[PDB]
Amino acid sequence: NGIVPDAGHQGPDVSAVNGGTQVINIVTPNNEGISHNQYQDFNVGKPGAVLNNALEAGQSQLAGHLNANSNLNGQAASLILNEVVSRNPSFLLGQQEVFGIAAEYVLSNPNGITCDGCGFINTSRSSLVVGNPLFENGQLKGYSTLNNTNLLSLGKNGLNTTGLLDLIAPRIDSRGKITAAEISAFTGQNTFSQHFDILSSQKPVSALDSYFFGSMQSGRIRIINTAEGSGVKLAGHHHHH
Amino acid sequence: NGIVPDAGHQGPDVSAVNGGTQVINIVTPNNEGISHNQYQDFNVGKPGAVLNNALEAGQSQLAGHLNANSNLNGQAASLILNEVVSRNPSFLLGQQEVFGIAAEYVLSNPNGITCDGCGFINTSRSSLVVGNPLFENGQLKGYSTLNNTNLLSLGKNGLNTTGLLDLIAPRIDSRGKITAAEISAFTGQNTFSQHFDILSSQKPVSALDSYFFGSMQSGRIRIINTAEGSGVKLAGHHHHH
Repeated sequence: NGIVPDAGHQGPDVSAVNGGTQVINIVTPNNEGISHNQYQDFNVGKPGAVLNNALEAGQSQLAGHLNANSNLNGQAASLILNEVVSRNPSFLLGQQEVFGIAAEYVLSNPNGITCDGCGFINTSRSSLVVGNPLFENGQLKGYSTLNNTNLLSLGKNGLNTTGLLDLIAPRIDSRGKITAAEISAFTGQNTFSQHFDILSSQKPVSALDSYFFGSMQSGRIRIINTAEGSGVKLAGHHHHH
Repeated sequence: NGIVPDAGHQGPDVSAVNGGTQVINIVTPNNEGISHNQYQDFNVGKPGAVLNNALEAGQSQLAGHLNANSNLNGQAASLILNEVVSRNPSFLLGQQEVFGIAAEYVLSNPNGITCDGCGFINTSRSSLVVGNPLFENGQLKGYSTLNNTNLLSLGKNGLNTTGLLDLIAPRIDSRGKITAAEISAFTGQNTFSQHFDILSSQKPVSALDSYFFGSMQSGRIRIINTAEGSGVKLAGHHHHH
């Protein structure tokens, strides 16, 4: 049970199929088109996980044949926002697939996210946010990495997608191959709009250097570290003191 | 004599001061505001080099007190374009300073450029182009890295500027600290506008991977490798076969 939904009204239904692949019947999208799913734990194992955004039965790459998601009510999600609300970090050790209608994907976990052999299938854009979503008056206003020093770690088995990729965290430590249509890595302690415009930045109490080793295969790479006194280190497979 | 001007009408006057610092009295700017300087050799040693864009005498950081550049005729250059027209590559082992009116700076050398401890003082933007400028009807139309596999190398002593920085080459191999207001690295075999818009791209005969080791300290980093079958490698201090 790597994925454990919150017991409240934004907790989706989660089950597993043979091999261990988890299937998430995401919650009904709201008027903004956002399926806002809340979790006590969000972790993906080697067998992967499927987010069911399908209006009709069909074939999932990771799970096989699947039924439509009856939570949808005729309208698929535009954005699938997965928010870890507890203090548990997330480990993504396999692929995640949006089954059905392609959508944007966000995973927010201010406690940390580790990817190692992860990836995103049938997503137009996938964003990993070591931070929290910001809501005001019931609407998604953006995201915050303020007052946070936790890591977005990417391990030696890398991260693959053919959609856009955002890596949003106080700091990043990447050691593998990242493939995406475009890679945007925005680091430091920031507030963001829902589009990942940087709206404000804090000076951190201590340095927030990000480290990249491995490779990047993409059409465009953009890296912005807003933290004063910090930078982007391109090191080898180890970074010793 | 690291810097040797072309004998023709776009060859500037070059001399040296005590310590070996070279001083270039750049050619009169044309109607586009471009001082287009052509060289048989362009190399900067540890003592550095000064591009004289001054309308009045004053104090250069690298060379001391200097006279105004009498080639200017009351109008300073907006862009100082330094074009190596021979087959000799360029080695930049010290700082380059635009003395006088701040300007944009370009060095084009399709044979290769190596920076090691180089930097750019009093430049709003500095661009290192392992390629050629393109002229049509007497005007600067842009730049080309087509049909070229030469390197832009940045050594362990790095490259520093407080202005914008463009690194434009078939491939880049960087091993030091790059500091700039923004870093834009556009690699592959491309044509560019005068603003470094990518206008076209070729598929190279063989892979053109770029390698970065060291660090980047900047407000924004953008990397675009247009070469199919190639990528951006973040390796350690060596990249062994």
